[PDB]
Amino acid sequence: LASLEKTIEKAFDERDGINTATRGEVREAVEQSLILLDRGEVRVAEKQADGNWHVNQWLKKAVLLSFRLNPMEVIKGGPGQSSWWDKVPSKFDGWTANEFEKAGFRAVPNCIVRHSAYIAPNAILMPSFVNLGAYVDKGAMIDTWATVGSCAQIGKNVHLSGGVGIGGVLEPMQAGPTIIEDNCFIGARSEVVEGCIVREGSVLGMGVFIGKSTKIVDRATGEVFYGEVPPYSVVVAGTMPGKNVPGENWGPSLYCAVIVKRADEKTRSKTSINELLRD
Amino acid sequence: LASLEKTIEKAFDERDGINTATRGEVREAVEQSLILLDRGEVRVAEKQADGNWHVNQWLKKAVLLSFRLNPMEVIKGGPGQSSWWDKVPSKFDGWTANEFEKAGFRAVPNCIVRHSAYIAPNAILMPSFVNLGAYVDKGAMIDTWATVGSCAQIGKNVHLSGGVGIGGVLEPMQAGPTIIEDNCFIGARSEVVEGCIVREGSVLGMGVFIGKSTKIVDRATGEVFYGEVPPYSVVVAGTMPGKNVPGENWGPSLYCAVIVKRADEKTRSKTSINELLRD
Amino acid sequence: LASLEKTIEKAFDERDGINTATRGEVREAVEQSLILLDRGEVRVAEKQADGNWHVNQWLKKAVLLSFRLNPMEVIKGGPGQSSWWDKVPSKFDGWTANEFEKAGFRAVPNCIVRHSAYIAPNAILMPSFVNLGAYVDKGAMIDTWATVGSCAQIGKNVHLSGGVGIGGVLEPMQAGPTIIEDNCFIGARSEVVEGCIVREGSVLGMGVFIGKSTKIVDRATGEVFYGEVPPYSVVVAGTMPGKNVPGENWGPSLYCAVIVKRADEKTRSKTSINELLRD
Repeated sequence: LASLEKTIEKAFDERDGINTATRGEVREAVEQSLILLDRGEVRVAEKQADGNWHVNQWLKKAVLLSFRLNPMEVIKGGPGQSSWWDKVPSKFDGWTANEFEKAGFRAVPNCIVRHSAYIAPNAILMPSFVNLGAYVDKGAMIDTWATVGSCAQIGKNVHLSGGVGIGGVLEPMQAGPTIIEDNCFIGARSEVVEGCIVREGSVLGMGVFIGKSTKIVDRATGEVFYGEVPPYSVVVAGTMPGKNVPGENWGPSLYCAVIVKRADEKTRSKTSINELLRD
Repeated sequence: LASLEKTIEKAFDERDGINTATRGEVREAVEQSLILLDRGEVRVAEKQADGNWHVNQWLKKAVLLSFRLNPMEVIKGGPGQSSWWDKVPSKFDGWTANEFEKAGFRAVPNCIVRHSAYIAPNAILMPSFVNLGAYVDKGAMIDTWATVGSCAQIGKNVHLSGGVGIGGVLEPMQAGPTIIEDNCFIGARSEVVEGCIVREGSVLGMGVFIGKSTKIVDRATGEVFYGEVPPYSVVVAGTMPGKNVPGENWGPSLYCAVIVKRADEKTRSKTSINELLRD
Repeated sequence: LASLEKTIEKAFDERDGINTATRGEVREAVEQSLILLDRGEVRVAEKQADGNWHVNQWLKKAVLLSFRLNPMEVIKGGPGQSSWWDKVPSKFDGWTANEFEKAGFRAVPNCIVRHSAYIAPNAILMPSFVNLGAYVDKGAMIDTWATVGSCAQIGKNVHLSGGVGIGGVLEPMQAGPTIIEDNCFIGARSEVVEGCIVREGSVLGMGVFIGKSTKIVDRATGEVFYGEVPPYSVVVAGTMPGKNVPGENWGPSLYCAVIVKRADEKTRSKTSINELLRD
């Protein structure tokens, strides 16, 4: 909403005089904004026709203001009646059956979700962590000890396997968040970080580690590129040869991600994940 | 027990009329069955003389019925008196010192174990997750942020190192669970999934990722195979060369597991893990 | 303090008659010692001029005595009012705002820290695990599902990325703990274990797995070594070629860590992590 956006933009440029004691329109707009984020009714980044993802910067600014509005406090519920110390509440703070019923996702103990992360109906949260401003769309599977970092956009039917980490991107304002598009399968122990994008229907194997510094290599040609996995890619862990050692015909090889197949919606629908990864 | 098995088989074929309101013999048999699973008095898969693992399908059917019998509910105990939302209780629900004394394992906060997973005496659960129907045998070490997936069979004295994930296998009925046999050491960040089997006394290094699609390669010959690590194997992360790039003598290499040594009970008893992995 | 050290040394050699019922000077000295560890006023290992790390063995002995002094007990606070079963209390046991205020670190639910681990001001604990006797120095970032193992020494401004595990070293007495020196960046999914040392200002990429058995390889020469990353190293995941298969010119390659750059304080200050890892 246009009024909220206006209040947040002005407030953020005046943020040095926003603090735990602030009330009025600024506290209300920031509060409302994070509520809208929590319900997925607005999102940090959205895909345009043009097929690219655009940042809604005012939403990152709302999140940043909430740090100023909200105090560090003792947060009960640790082992032996002990406590934590932080300034971000659980998404599930005060939730009863009414709220869980309405949201329609599964939240397995002891998963952690911070307020302002949207979890869509039919998502399954195994013990895992979903950070501020994230958007986890319908039917997503967030497996054990996975992580959905700040502002991260996780598509419909995405499977984040055990120990998969999707890196957070809050600051800078302009910086696009990490994006896993609709219907990707991401194998166990993989990491995608730093505003990298995995396009729709891709299949990553285990131990695929993509950040802004990772060579993503075309199997056919050796073409090296960064930051983006094309649609319907099959990507596995591998290496590229390095310089040979003085006077010898061999050297160490270095990690890269390897695109082993550039497939198809049709093919993805006709071919199992394991078939894709095997032959 | 034979009566329980009979009640469960009939109930499972009639499962569409089993729900949270079901009581009588069906609720009792399912309940008893999961209790027997929780105590390790029965198990999802067992090793036969013949040396292979056989699925007790009725036990998978009991677990699947329990989803129908048990409601989604608000589960207290999250941060700031917040709650979770799921239909599987903690193994430790209502446990006092009597139950922990009898079971004889160590449960470090904030590990999570779902009811129907057997944890044997002298096991150590660091913060970790053990899923339904798992069987964790005597003296097993389940290190921090490890995962023991549904129905997984973990042998005596097995060491699952930090961040090691053992994949769950519930459906299909016939599908064998992931099996780590007696006295295996599994190095940090490794994953074994999808009904793959690591045979007795094997030593896996760090980042060894075995699923049904992973090439497990014999170091001596290049022989490629799938799904099973032989007894007393020493297995490390590696690669195999791919196709060379157009007109060149080189190409990218792809991840595989590499069997670097096919050893011995004697040798495993005489040789340290690090010695095995080093030379 | 010299008196404490004396009481602990004598007690440890008499440890077979120390138990949950022990009181007097032995209970008090062990208690005080772990309190000093918890506050970082003493540490398990310290860097000498001479530039090497020396073990304070009496502190490892205090920790080991505390196992004898402290009983297994039911520890409340699990899901659905369920409990854990262990003999080590949370660092945060009984902590109010006074204690968190004084310590000055951030403790995000649901991180776990055992009593006797020092967390310095301005550290940030995401959901993670810090074990006994660890020393986490000022401004350290402990990301989600990271692990700081027993006695581990983590330097000032160190960034342990998602899923990074730093291995614990309690016994043997003489064994030096795992050490990450000041200003290291450790990329996601990496593991450093077993008393290995990463020297000051080093940058490890994702999936760098260093233990006592891991070949750490010099990119320029192929020089293979173990246990120590030199200062201002840039280290990435890679491989070294193995024996070729019978009669062929090729074979499988095996995992190693690769030092790709031996840099500089100046260079580290002038060059971003991603620049260092990229070119």
